[PDB]
Amino acid sequence: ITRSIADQARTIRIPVHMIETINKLNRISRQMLQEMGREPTPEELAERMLMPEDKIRKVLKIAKEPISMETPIGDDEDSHLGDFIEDT
DNA sequence: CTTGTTATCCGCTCACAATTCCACACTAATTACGAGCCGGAAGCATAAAGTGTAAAGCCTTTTTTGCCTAAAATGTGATCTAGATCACATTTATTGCG
Repeated sequence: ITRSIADQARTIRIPVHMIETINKLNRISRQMLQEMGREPTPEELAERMLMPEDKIRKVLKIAKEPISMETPIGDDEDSHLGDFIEDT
């Protein structure tokens, strides 16, 4: 059961380490918060990890749902999320 | 007395929101980690036949330039006849009328 939901979980394919890299930076964020009491700035963790600081920000942009289309916005009658995007 | 079909009743699954535009403002949580593995590509220089580009090297043709000068076009001004100019004063000939 940990093999099937290990890849084909979301509606779209998702890598393995891409979801294992999130909780990796989690069990350390509160680790420095329970001691010092301040938010771990992207400077001290840049020396303990293999990620610089710039490219690591674009990684979070990938980790999403992202979002459906047939979802009410304002009119809640005929207006849909995928009905406001112009065509090229 | 027992049996049937029929009528009334209930809860159930079922089908089923319709006055008409716009503006302003606002918004998201969660599956244990570490070591070892094969994967793609970082873009490396290579090298070749093949291709299409990019110097400017004398030829030929066009086009502006300066040229010469033979032949045709161009002022000199004082005198002199054939031309022109105005305004609005007065005189003239047109077709009819009576």
